[PDB]
Amino acid sequence: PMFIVNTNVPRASVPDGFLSELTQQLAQATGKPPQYIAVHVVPDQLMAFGGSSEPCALCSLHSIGKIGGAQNRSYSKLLCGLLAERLRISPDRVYINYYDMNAANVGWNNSTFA
Amino acid sequence: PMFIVNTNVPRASVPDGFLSELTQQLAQATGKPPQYIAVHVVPDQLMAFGGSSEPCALCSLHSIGKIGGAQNRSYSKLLCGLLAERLRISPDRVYINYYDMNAANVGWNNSTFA
Amino acid sequence: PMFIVNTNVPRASVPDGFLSELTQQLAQATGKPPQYIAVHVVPDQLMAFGGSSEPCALCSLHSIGKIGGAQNRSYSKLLCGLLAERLRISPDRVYINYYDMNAANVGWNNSTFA
Ligand SMILES: Oc1ccc(-c2cn3ccccc3n2)cc1O
Repeated sequence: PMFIVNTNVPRASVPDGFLSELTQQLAQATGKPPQYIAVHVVPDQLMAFGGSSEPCALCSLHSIGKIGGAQNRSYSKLLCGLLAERLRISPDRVYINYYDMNAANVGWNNSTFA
Repeated sequence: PMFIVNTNVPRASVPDGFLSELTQQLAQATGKPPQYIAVHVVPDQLMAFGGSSEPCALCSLHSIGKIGGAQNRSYSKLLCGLLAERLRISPDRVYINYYDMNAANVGWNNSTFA
Repeated sequence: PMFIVNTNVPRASVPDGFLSELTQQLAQATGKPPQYIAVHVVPDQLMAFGGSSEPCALCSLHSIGKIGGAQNRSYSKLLCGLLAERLRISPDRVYINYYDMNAANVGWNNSTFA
């Protein structure tokens, strides 16, 4: 799986250990090994959410399966929880787009997962 | 809805007021309240279009519904118009990818929009 | 087509001509004219792959058609080869998400391709 956070929070506000925490918790949440989890955090962005520029996050989570109604609500509770606790971003200023990828449309190691 | 613009245009060429203007213009174009509109602008990017490093933009619009043939032609006119006028980007050097998101696959405030 | 690479490799290790090589190679691989091909490289990112911060890349390729099982395998071989060769990223630390876009959902030059 792959998780990306884009935020206007400054780099210095991203605490040490954040990428590893995301890796571990997404491994636990998706049931997939931490070796297959990729994470990417992009601070200092020029962004607005609802017309204002208080801390906000625009995120995506791509996974081959493990995407669905109940699971996505659980992921959202998890990820908003981490973004509030670690980056001080209110959960109501976070969007997370979820993508159920087909294995044939994910490239890795010179091939795909098909 | 969520609008993201990635561009090689420099940061100082992004007019003050651009995020607010995109917000308001999108709220009106999509029929959704400005409070649900998120906008993100990423200047100074290493990018090319058609092999050329002349000014260009790669963008995305995600919305839960309000995405389709007619609407997307109208959004494309609106957004290219804005990019030409405010960032001096020629419409023919702009890609905008539209995504009609299912509400179950958009996380917000510890849950999803489902 | 549109190809984006996000990577933790520094700006300096991206070699001159990289964007142009990506454009020409994608022209051929996709059988699409190079004048329509957009490429974007984002270095110096804060990312991890399998919990490790060794060189990695998260990428996407979008296209109206020409996306499928065998084609995506051949794109991944090509693209992973380029990232290994030019940025010294191990193919097994690369993900490439492929998106087959509907012509109605791609905006260009004040309209769409529907
Ligand atoms: O004949 C074609 C010409 C251009 C694209 C194409 C589709 N795209 C979708 C997003 C970004 C770039 C992009 N290029 C697809 C085609 O089949």
